[PDB]
Amino acid sequence: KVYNDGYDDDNYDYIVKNGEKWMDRYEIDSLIGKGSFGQVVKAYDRVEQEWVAIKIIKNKKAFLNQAQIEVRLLELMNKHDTEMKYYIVHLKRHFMFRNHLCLVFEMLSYNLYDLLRNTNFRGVSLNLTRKFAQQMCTALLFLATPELSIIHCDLKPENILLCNPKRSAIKIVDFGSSCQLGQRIYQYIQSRFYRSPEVLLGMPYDLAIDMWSLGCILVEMHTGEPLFSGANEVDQMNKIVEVLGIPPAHILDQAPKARKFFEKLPDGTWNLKKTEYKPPGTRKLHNILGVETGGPGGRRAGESGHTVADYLKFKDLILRMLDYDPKTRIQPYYALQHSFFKK
Ligand SMILES: C#Cc1cc(/C=C2\SC(=S)NC2=O)ccc1OC
Repeated sequence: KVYNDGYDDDNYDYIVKNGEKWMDRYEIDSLIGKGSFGQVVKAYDRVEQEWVAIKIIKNKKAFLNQAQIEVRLLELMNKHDTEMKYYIVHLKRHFMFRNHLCLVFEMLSYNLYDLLRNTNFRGVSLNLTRKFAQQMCTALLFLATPELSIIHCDLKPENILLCNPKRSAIKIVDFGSSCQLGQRIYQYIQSRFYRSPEVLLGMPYDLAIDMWSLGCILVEMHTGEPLFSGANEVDQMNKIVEVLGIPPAHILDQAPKARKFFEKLPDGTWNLKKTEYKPPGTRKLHNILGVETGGPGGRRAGESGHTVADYLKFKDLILRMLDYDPKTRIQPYYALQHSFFKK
């Protein structure tokens, strides 16, 4: 059995060969990414005389249609004049090659997960996470443009990449799972660790879910570990409840999946269901961040920009991004006016 005249494997993925030359232009070096969508290769563009990342979408109608949505979103974002658009991965061009849709992006550096791994999961300076926080807040403000109204829908350290390994400039990549504001067509969305309470409770979701994701990411970038590392959605909700407490009754009364996690007592109030965790809201973020104990594991004791005053500004902003209420959860514009960013 051969697939696509021997160009494709059995999983519809194009068989990447180091040194192969496409259309007398792109020279493939190596595979730099993989997923259900297909693969990503480092290639040299002979025309522009620069390195590019080519996202080879696997030869399947389902995966091609998903990529077409991604291309439309990227091209729509590219059209906007604002210089906030330079916090989003730039799609240079897209073409069909041997029955594969190929998205040519600008070549970037390491993602923030590789960064966390370089630290052995002890996290980066509060000064660096502030630089990341402000760029991310600007990127989410850009996606918040009414004409775009884009929900990234899969924000995580892996999907945030450095432009340059010796600069702190970041770009959000992978809009392959993205939607624009609209009917709640999907419900199992976002990576588990960065999944908003809305999605967990199966309630309608807006652009605020990306802000929840950001809150979870920035704490992780400082401490080194995911704030909420759930083995399942029930474990996920319980780990959120440990830090933030029981979500307000007004939210859970409207929540279709409320009773997956909580039981409604005869007095109208909500408790957890038992099956292991701290009492609700007793794993204070004050302690996780180490506000008064020299930061995470006391590893930032005596470091410049790691004062109690600096940590309190950070904690205030993170608690505003992790507001259970998506309608009062802090929006990108207001997050950018926060004292955490005031020099
Ligand atoms: C490694 C890498 C890598 C990935 C991208 C972009 C992607 S990957 C994806 S899936 N969706 C995108 O938009 C862009 C540049 C890169 O070079 C480090």
